[PDB]
Amino acid sequence: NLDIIGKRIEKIKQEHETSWHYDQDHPYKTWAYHGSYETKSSMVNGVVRLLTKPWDVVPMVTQMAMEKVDTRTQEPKEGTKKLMKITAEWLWKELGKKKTPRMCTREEFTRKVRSNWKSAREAVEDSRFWELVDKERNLHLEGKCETCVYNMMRAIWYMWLGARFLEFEALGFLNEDHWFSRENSLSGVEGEGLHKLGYILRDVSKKEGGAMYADDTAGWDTRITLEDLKNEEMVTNHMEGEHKKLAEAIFKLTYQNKVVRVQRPTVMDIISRRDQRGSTYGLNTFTNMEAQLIRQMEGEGVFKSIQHLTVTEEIAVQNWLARVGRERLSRMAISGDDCVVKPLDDRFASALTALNDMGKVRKDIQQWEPSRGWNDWTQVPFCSHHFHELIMKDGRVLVVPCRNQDELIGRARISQGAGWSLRETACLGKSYAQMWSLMYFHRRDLRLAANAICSAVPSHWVPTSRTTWSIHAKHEWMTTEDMLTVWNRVWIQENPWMEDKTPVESWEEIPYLGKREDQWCGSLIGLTSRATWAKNIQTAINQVRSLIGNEEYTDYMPSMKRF
Ligand SMILES: COc1cccc(S(=O)(=O)NC(=O)c2cc(-c3ccc(C#CCO)s3)c(OC)cc2OC)c1
Ligand SMILES: [Zn+2]
Ligand SMILES: [Zn+2]
Repeated sequence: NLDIIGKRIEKIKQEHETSWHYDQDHPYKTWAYHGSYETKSSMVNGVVRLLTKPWDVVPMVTQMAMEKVDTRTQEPKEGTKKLMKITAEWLWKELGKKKTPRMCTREEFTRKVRSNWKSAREAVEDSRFWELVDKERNLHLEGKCETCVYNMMRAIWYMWLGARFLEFEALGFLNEDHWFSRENSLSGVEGEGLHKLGYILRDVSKKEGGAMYADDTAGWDTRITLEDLKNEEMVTNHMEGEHKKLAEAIFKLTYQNKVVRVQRPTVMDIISRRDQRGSTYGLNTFTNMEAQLIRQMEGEGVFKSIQHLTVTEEIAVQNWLARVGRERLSRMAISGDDCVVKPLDDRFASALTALNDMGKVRKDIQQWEPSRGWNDWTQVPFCSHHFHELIMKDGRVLVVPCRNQDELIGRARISQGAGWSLRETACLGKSYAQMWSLMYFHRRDLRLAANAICSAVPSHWVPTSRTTWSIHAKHEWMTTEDMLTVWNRVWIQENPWMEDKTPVESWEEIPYLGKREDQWCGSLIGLTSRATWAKNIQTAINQVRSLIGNEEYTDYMPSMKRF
C-alpha cells in the first residue's frame, strides 16, 4: 500500500502544505482517502447548422448541443481465477507468435503530438521536459514512482505528458504494431476501419452457430479487477531487458496502485485503489477476448463450476484452447468493451456464472436473465453502428455502416473548443461533409447536405480538426483530393471483399438505401420541410458563401441526379 504510493502522496502534500488537511467527512468508501487541498465548450458549428435547416426543429438533433466510479467489484472465485490465468497465458502466446514486443520512442511520441508549458507541442520541443521524463524513468527502473498521478476530469482520467510517454514507451507497441489487428488476434478489429467492420460481421455470420450476441457491459472500466490487471501484466513475460522492467513498472506502480486527484465541492482529494481502468484500448480488448472465450467455454460445458476447477477440468480447458481456441476467437469481433460473438450454439445465452463472477455484468438486463441474440448480422449493434448490404447497379455488393441520422447531423453541428475563426469552422464542416460522402453516402439527406457543405466552403480549403476520436476512424476524408477518387480507393481498390476492381465513374453509380430503409434510419425524405430544403439548396449554399466572402467555390450539387 503506502510503500508504492507514498512517494507520490508526499510530493503533493509538500506542494500544498499551506492548504493540506484530512477531511473527516469525505464521500469515499472504495477509494483510500489520504488528504485534501484548496483549489480553483459544446459550441454550435454555424456553417453545418445553416446548411441543415430542417433539423432546427428536430429535438433529437437540437438537444445534442445543449462519482459513479466509487464502486467495489468482488474478488472472483478460485475457479474463475484459474480460468482467467489459463486463458490469459494462452492468449498472450497466440498474440506474440508473429509479433515482437518493443519500446516506443520519443520520436514516435513526438510524431504523435505533432498531429494527434501550455501545450504538448510546447513541452515536447523543450529539453527540460525530457529531463523530468528521465528522472521519472530512472525511478521506475528501481521500482519507484513520483509523478505518475491521474487527474480525474463517464470520467476521463488525465495524466501528465511524461507519465503518458512512459506508459506509451512501455506499452505503445500493442497499438503501434497492431497486436489486436484481426490478422494477429482473430477476434480483434484494430486498424480495420468502420468500412471493414460490416464485412467482418458478415464473415462471422457465415459460421455455423447460434444467434449473434452483442451484450454491453455496464461500465466496463470500473469492472476491471486486480485479477484482470495481473492477467494483462503477463505480457511482460514476453519482453526482455530494459523494456521488461519499464513495462513491469507501468503495471505495478501506475495500474495496480494508482494515485488519483479529483475536485470536490473547492478541495482536491488525493485518493488511491488497486483496481479499475483509467477511462488502454489494447488491454480492454485483451481482457474482453479472454472473458468472451471463458463464456464460450461455459456454454460448451468445458467446466461445471466457478467455485473450483477439478483436476481433470483444468486439463479439459487447456485441451479446448489448443484444439479449438483459435476457431473460437474467429467467432468474435471485439473492440475494447464492444463485442459480437457467434458461439457454437445458443447454450451461450444462459452461460452467465463466469461472466458475472469476473465482474463483467451485462447492461440493461437482469443478472441471471438469458441473453437475447440477433438472428441477422445486419441487425447486430457494433461500435454504435449497424450495417446494411447494398447492391450496386453493376451487381457488386457493398457492406455499409449506418446509425440513426439524427445522431450524425447532431454531431456535425457541434464544434468542440473555443476561439474558432469562420474559416476553421467552415473547414471542420467540410471534414464532416467528406466523412459523410465516404461512409454515409447511402443516406439521401447526408449525400445532399455533404454536397451543399462542399459547395459552400472554398474548394481548396483544407478539412480541419477531427470529426471523431474513434480508433475505427482512418480519416480518409481529411484531404483536398476529389472524394470520388477517395471513394474508389476505399470501397473498390483497397477493399479485399471487392473482387471486381472496375472503378466507379460518377457518384450517380453509387447507391442509396431503399427509400423506406432510409426513413427507418432517420431520413427526413418525404417531409415538406425536407423537400423545400432540397429544392432551394442553392439559396442556403449562397447564404454561407456570402458570409465566408469572395472566395473560389465549386458547385458539387450537379454530381447528384436531381441537380
Ligand atoms: C465513443 O463515444 C463518443 C461519444 C460522443 C461522441 C463521439 S464522436 O462523435 O467523437 N465519434 C462517434 O460518435 C463515433 C464515430 C465513429 C466513426 C465515424 C467514421 C469512421 C470511419 C472510418 C473509415 O476510416 S469511425 C465510430 O466508428 C465505430 C464510432 C463512434 O462512436 C462510438 C464518440
Ligand atoms: Zn511514475
Ligand atoms: Zn441504417
